[PDB]
Amino acid sequence: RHDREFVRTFFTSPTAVEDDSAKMLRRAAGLRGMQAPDVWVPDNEDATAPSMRDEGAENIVEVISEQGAEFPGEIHPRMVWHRDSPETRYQGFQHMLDITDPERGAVEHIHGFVIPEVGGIDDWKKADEFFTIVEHEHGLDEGSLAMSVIIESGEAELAMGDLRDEMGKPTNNLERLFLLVDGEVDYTKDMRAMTPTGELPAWPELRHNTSRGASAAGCVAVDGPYDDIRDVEGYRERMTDNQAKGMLGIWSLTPGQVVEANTSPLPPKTGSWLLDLTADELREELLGLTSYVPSMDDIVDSMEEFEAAKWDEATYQAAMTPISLFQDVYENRPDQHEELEERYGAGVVERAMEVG
Amino acid sequence: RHDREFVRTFFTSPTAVEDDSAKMLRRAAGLRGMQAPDVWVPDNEDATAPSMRDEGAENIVEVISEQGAEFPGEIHPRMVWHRDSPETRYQGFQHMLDITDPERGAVEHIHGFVIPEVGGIDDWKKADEFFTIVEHEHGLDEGSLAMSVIIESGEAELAMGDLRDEMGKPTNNLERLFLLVDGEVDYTKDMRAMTPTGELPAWPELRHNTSRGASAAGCVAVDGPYDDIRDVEGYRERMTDNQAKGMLGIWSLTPGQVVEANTSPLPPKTGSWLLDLTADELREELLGLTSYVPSMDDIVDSMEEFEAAKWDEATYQAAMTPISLFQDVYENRPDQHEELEERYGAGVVERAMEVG
Amino acid sequence: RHDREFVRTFFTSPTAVEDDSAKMLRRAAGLRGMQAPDVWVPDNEDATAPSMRDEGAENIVEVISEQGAEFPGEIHPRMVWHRDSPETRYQGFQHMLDITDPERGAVEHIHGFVIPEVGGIDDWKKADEFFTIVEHEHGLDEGSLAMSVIIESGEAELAMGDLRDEMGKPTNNLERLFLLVDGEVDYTKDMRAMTPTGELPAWPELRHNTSRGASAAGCVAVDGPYDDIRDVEGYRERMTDNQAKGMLGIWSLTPGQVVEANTSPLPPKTGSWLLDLTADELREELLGLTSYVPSMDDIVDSMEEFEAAKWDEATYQAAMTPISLFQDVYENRPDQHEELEERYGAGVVERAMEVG
Amino acid sequence: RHDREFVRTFFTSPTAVEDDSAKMLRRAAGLRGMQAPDVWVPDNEDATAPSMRDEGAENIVEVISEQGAEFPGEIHPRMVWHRDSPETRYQGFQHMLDITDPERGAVEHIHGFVIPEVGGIDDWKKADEFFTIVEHEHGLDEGSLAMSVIIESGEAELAMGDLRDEMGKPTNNLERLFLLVDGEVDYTKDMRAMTPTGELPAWPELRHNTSRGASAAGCVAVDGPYDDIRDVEGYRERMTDNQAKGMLGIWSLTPGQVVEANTSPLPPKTGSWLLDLTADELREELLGLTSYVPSMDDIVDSMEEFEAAKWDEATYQAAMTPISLFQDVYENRPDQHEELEERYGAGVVERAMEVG
Amino acid sequence: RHDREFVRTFFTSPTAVEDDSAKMLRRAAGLRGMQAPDVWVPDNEDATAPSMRDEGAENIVEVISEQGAEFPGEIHPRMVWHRDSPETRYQGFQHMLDITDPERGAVEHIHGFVIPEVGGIDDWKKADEFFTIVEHEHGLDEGSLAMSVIIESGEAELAMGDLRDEMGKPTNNLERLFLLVDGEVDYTKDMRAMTPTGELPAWPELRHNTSRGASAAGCVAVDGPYDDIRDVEGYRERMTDNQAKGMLGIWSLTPGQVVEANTSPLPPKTGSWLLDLTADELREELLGLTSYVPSMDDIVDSMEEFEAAKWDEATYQAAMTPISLFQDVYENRPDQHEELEERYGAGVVERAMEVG
Ligand SMILES: [Cl-]
Ligand SMILES: [Cl-]
Ligand SMILES: [Cl-]
Ligand SMILES: [Cl-]
Ligand SMILES: [Cl-]
Ligand SMILES: [Cl-]
Ligand SMILES: [Cl-]
Ligand SMILES: [Cl-]
Ligand SMILES: [Cl-]
Ligand SMILES: [Cl-]
Ligand SMILES: [Cl-]
Ligand SMILES: [Cl-]
Ligand SMILES: [Cl-]
Ligand SMILES: [Cl-]
Ligand SMILES: [Cl-]
Ligand SMILES: [Cl-]
Ligand SMILES: [K+]
Ligand SMILES: [K+]
Ligand SMILES: [K+]
Ligand SMILES: [K+]
Ligand SMILES: [K+]
Ligand SMILES: [K+]
Ligand SMILES: [K+]
Ligand SMILES: [K+]
Ligand SMILES: [K+]
Ligand SMILES: [K+]
Ligand SMILES: [K+]
Ligand SMILES: [K+]
Ligand SMILES: [K+]
Ligand SMILES: [K+]
Ligand SMILES: [K+]
Ligand code: NA
Ligand code: NA
Ligand code: NA
Ligand code: NA
Ligand code: NA
Ligand SMILES: [Pb+2]
Ligand SMILES: [Pb+2]
Ligand SMILES: [Pb+2]
Ligand SMILES: [Pb+2]
Ligand SMILES: [Pb+2]
Ligand SMILES: [Pb+2]
Ligand SMILES: [Pb+2]
Ligand SMILES: [Pb+2]
Ligand SMILES: [Pb+2]
Ligand SMILES: [Pb+2]
Ligand SMILES: [Pb+2]
Ligand SMILES: [Pb+2]
Ligand SMILES: [Pb+2]
Ligand SMILES: [Pb+2]
Ligand SMILES: [Pb+2]
Ligand SMILES: [Pb+2]
Ligand SMILES: [Pb+2]
Ligand SMILES: [Pb+2]
Ligand SMILES: [Pb+2]
Ligand SMILES: [Pb+2]
Repeated sequence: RHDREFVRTFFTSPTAVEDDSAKMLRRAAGLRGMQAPDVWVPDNEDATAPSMRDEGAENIVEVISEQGAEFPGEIHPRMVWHRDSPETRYQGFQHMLDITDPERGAVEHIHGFVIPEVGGIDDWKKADEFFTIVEHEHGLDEGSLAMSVIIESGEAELAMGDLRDEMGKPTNNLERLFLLVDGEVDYTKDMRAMTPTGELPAWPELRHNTSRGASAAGCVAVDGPYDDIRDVEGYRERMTDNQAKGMLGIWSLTPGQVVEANTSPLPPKTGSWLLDLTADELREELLGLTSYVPSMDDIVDSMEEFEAAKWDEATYQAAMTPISLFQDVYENRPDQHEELEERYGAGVVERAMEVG
Repeated sequence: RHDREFVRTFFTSPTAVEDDSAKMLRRAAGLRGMQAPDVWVPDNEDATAPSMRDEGAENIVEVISEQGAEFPGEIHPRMVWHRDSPETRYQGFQHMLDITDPERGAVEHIHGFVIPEVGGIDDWKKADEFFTIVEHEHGLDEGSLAMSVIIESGEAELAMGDLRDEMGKPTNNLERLFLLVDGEVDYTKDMRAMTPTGELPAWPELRHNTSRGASAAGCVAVDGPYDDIRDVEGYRERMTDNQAKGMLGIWSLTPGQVVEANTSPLPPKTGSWLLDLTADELREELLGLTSYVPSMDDIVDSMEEFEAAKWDEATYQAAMTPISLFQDVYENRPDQHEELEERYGAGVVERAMEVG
Repeated sequence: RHDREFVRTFFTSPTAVEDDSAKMLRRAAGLRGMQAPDVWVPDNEDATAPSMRDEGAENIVEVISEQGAEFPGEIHPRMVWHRDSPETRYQGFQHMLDITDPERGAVEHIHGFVIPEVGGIDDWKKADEFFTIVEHEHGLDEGSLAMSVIIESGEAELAMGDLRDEMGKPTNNLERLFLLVDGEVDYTKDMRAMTPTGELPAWPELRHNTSRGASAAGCVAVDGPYDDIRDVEGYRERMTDNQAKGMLGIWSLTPGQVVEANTSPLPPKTGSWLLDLTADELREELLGLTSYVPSMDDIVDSMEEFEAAKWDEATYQAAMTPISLFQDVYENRPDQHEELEERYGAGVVERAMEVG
Repeated sequence: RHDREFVRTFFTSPTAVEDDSAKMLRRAAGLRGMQAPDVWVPDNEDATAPSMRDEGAENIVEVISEQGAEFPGEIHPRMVWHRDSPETRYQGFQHMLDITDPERGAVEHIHGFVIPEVGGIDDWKKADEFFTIVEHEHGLDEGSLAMSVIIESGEAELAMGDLRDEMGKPTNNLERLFLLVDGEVDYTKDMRAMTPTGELPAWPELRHNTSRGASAAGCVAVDGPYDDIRDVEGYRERMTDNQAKGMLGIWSLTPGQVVEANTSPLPPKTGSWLLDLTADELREELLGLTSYVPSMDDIVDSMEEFEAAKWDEATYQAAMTPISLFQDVYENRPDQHEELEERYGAGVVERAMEVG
Repeated sequence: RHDREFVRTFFTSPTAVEDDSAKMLRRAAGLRGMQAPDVWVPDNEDATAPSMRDEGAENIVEVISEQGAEFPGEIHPRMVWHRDSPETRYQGFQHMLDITDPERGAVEHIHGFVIPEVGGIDDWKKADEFFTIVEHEHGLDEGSLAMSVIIESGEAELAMGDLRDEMGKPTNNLERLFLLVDGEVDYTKDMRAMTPTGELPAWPELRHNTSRGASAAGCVAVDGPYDDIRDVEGYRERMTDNQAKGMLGIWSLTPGQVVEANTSPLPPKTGSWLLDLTADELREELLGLTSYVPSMDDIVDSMEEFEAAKWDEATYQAAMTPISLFQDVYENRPDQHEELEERYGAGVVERAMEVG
């Protein structure tokens, strides 16, 4: 259905940083060769602060208009969307309409849009309908804008199961679907999962399911952000694990990740047989080798700080899980207040209840 | 939809032990603090012998009437049910009707009921309809009794996929759904699985799927019984694995498990950094460290014993898998009788065929 | 629904080898005891060269007519089929019709047929309808031919979810379904997966899902080919892993595998407790212990060879994945041609583009 | 699926009249020959006053036990049921359970039960489940009690469309379905229809749809009560119209209707060619020829009377339609009170508002 | 989807009359102008005796090869098919395959095929799959053969409701659907309807429903055979009634009907205002004005005759309805044998029971 049968790299850039707010886009747009992504995603949702998103959409039109023709990969900006926020949906749609105004010269270099936070199949149809309306409002060919989604809810994971048959209904244009991209960060929160370090679970079933959804429906599966940018070995191992599920693309957050991800699924240059101090302040190998499990006090410290500063929003949300749980317990189990105060001291308890 | 946004512990108690048959309930009802469950489940199904289940339902009304007001958690007794037994369904429904007679004073302290052995979504609706009828027979608010299910069949696992949309149909009241609880013990038998030791498979996909079903439908996911009560470390590791799937509650079988499970998902009191004889008859550390793989002779010994005594019923059923398989082979492969007798000796063979 | 409640072994034989083309069948038909499969599958699809498949179907009728009565297991030949090839479907159906001509004496010893490469549930119905027509064309009892399928697509994996309810519709006879068999080889290609060595991924979710589909629908789950015939230990470990998912049967490719698979799910003869040079050119233990990761040059060498000879077809297809990917990249990323030539040298590049 | 391929007559009898309350049943049970129905329906729902329905169910067991063996047609008593009343459902189920106690000797002469007021297909399943439970509670063969439904809601009319496929699901026993019977009286009220005289609309589409539902699903279609017992010509014309839709059975309310309905679909005794005072107080031919359109005053008179006496309940409900409408208008259109009082006088208005 | 946006006339011809069996086809093929149909249907099903249908399919290839190029309308032969006969389905498919052999020169003048007696939507898919296989077996363009169906069952009428969404599924090619044609003759029997004269009911709902199905799915609605060929006025009135439902085409059985039907939906040549012996043996105006209602004796006479001669088969089937009903009554109501013998005399009764 789409020109790229495989996509190796899916690279996001912030659209407006709060200087030239568009600086990140103009540089990403100059990337070439192995450093340039099969798919580049100017990112008007999680990569860009919310107060900056209207300037972000302006910057997307400015840059793609100016540099879009020369970009060697395909361009699919990510808009705002949420299955549970009609205001967010309408926002994304308004931005899409602006960005594709043919008089501004960007649309002709835009292959499609990425829609995050989608829900059940009826939510996907609402995004599709916006695509169709944008196309008709600006005289584009029907179906010419590809839609890609980020799978970051239980709901969306289940929705991939019924796609082949829903896609063929005549009341939608969902043949425009292109990529199915996992969003482990938000999926973790939607699932209310938690780990001692805050590292993301690996969610091998999700990735299996997205790979399968993609092959059943004629889409392309892509894995989510691997945000420990220094862990080049870990990134490679994830990509290899993914390739064994038939998920041959991955999200990249830097141009070095892009190079690594562009190279990983290609056959090696030479064969190999497998069988059954030292520097100085380069002992930051130990930062690589360590991880920290925070206490209640730490998490509450951190949150209090982040709330006053209002750790990015996703870190804050991840912490909110165990804290929301602590607070549900405290509200509903008066019989446990004594063991809890004794467990954490009352300083912390009452502070944990103020957080959120 | 329900008051408890999180549930950490789901603790079952037998309802009639064959002295005061209700003794286990009266003590469980006195538990407080960290030893008391978020959800307490007086258990009229697998925890209670079948000849005792009618006295069990009487005991549930006596105890909850007498001690129910003071119980710090929520009370959700488990009734009998089976997707393939209309008599069992009707039994559970009769017990539910008795237990909730408002003149007996228990119902006002009962938040809902737990229904085991459910099947496809149409079986869930049959349980729901019984709830609705009980509510109307006794003037309770419609939807005031929460329903929780145990997922212990392939059928039920698949049914979670279609819940969001089935729940909204006007011919049911399935918005009453609260917990989705895995039942690994019976699920193992429904799946006809088997292990060399008889240890339960870990069934990570089931737990993933139940976690996902819960987040898609507004329910709460809970894992099943960890019956090796001495293996406190194993219990903790399972809980941690679960938390990484977004399954933050677990079944508890003793008040010590309850303490462990009540504490596990709470943040630690202090931080930690991670990196890449001796006693005497306390060498029962070796019982902890060992496991035994039985032979055909052992299993048939055991079964013959258990059948004469008629190892609990679930152990017997687990054994029945390889034995049923041995017997299917023997009935259908006369060409294999010689290698089989030679394999086990004829003593055993003919005994294996009498078992069942 | 079917006579065999359990099936341990599913053993395929080529139907026409290009001497007596039927030689493999006549020998397989003589197997007895532990060396003989619960289910024997004369294989007219992947085990038999395509130019030989019409003689294959003749050989199936000759041998089963001659030796079929004495065969101790059940006989279910595999026909050609493909969800995306109407010509292949019609071929399989024509062969089935010939094979079951009651005047040729084979049908009375044939329990059913195996259908590979099935897709969504509507494709399964197309196979079912062919069964029904064959039955009526030859006066067989309706439903007397069992249908077994090979699950080797994402589509088919998803289709198992809706089977219980689709099976009961009156417009089909899908109660004839017997085995659900995983086909990891082709499933790997349908999923576009790849591994460094070319070893098959383990696909634990697929096997979980097929086991679950089987228990939900009254079918029997069977795992796919373990083609490293020398790795007897690996075969045993896979069977044990499978048994823990409730997949108690497995495909066997030699009579020794048949013995191993016939023995594996039976209880051991004696108990066991578990706890927490040397020869000469027998150093082929090292062939067992090694594996090779090929380079681009190797893969392209190999393919060029195989294409000229036109490594079996499935190996060729597995290689086609990374090469198809390399070629999609080359066609769409002119900006990457320099780093690619430098990576592999231009000899290889232009050769990689000729392959396919 | 059922013994009677055609059913001509469906004759209801009250079960307890408030003397021998069972008198009507004992006589109906003696009917023979053309005066006896293909299907006799001891009627514990609309034919029997609600305060009498528990004695009604007792009378059904007494009479059928005593006279049931000799009855020449099939016996299918009608139980209470309502799609919107869980208490009514449970009542019907309790009565069914009592009536079929095999120790009372009625069940062996009962072919099935008639369930009125059914809704969407999920409500039909709730009735089916009660049947299945009754069968298992009393050791009857599964599926031996036929279920017949009365179609008297929009919901039920739509439900016939999806029956063939819902009937085959393994979670129900709806193959027990036998008759689909129109209930024009209640259907009229469910549809909120009204006529100037109070005569029932003819509802030709309903009858078409029920006929079609019956042929699509292997059931038998039957039309509803023709309560103008003296209008023998009208009854014949309705039966002829019905026969032209493939609805070959009809409800009968007297033994004379039974004779007429038993005779109508049989071929005439001789052929016929078609082409393009007088007595005295026998001028009650004029009662036959007239009908009366009541005024608001009449209807309110009547209702006030009926409410004080608390015209049967169905007449009262039919009147409630225009009156409910008048009252919705009065509550919501204060701007219309003057034209309304002038239209009816205020005597009536304020009385019309007290009615209901 | 298809070239003809409207179809006025759908004219059937027998394919082999038992002289030149193909005589009827060769003449129909010469029709031109107003006497020639928009759609001509060489009819290998009900118009042709069953013993003649294999020569019929040969004749279709001979004539269309010889005269097909010059035919001014579109050619869509009707094949045999039945929802409940796998042998009939396979027959139709075999004939379709022969007829479209491109080496015989007919296919290039064949626009599609007409499939009668279709059932639920899954039966329509079975016909579609045969089309797809025929296309691929002979190198035709996929979808180039239009499929038209005859709606002559309750099942098929209900199936039109779900067509838009089923048509878009990727496992079928049902976008090939062209005409939806009512078959009142067989639909009458499927519905088990009956009239005093044997005239067909008008079935206005069916026609409404088929018209609606056609507009919902992008198909064209056509009414069924009006077999009283002399009643030119009646034919016109039916066509006008149809046009008011949006069913603008009708079946034609003679070239005069073709002229009438070709002219009816065209605007009149001049305007008109509407407002609120005589010959000799031309008194066959009375045959036009009369109709005969047969007795039991007549019908049984007739059937006995027709059975010995074995009134066409459809007349015989129509009679079978009341007779099947009489026989169900006689088998099940021994209490009615006396009134029945008295009603018809025993001569007739026992004869009525031998018929069938
Ligand atoms: Cl919303
Ligand atoms: Cl959603
Ligand atoms: Cl993919
Ligand atoms: Cl059941
Ligand atoms: Cl079930
Ligand atoms: Cl949860
Ligand atoms: Cl295809
Ligand atoms: Cl498919
Ligand atoms: Cl899944
Ligand atoms: Cl299985
Ligand atoms: Cl209700
Ligand atoms: Cl309803
Ligand atoms: Cl009928
Ligand atoms: Cl059939
Ligand atoms: Cl059908
Ligand atoms: Cl039309
Ligand atoms: K579409
Ligand atoms: K569309
Ligand atoms: K994939
Ligand atoms: K609901
Ligand atoms: K409800
Ligand atoms: K969860
Ligand atoms: K079926
Ligand atoms: K069938
Ligand atoms: K299984
Ligand atoms: K059923
Ligand atoms: K059933
Ligand atoms: K209405
Ligand atoms: K009918
Ligand atoms: K299609
Ligand atoms: K298609
Ligand atoms: Na490019
Ligand atoms: Na509490
Ligand atoms: Na055997
Ligand atoms: Na009888
Ligand atoms: Na033409
Ligand atoms: Pb939501
Ligand atoms: Pb997001
Ligand atoms: Pb695929
Ligand atoms: Pb602090
Ligand atoms: Pb079951
Ligand atoms: Pb259980
Ligand atoms: Pb969610
Ligand atoms: Pb022993
Ligand atoms: Pb496909
Ligand atoms: Pb294959
Ligand atoms: Pb099961
Ligand atoms: Pb080379
Ligand atoms: Pb309602
Ligand atoms: Pb009613
Ligand atoms: Pb039918
Ligand atoms: Pb008055
Ligand atoms: Pb049928
Ligand atoms: Pb026909
Ligand atoms: Pb339309
Ligand atoms: Pb005669």
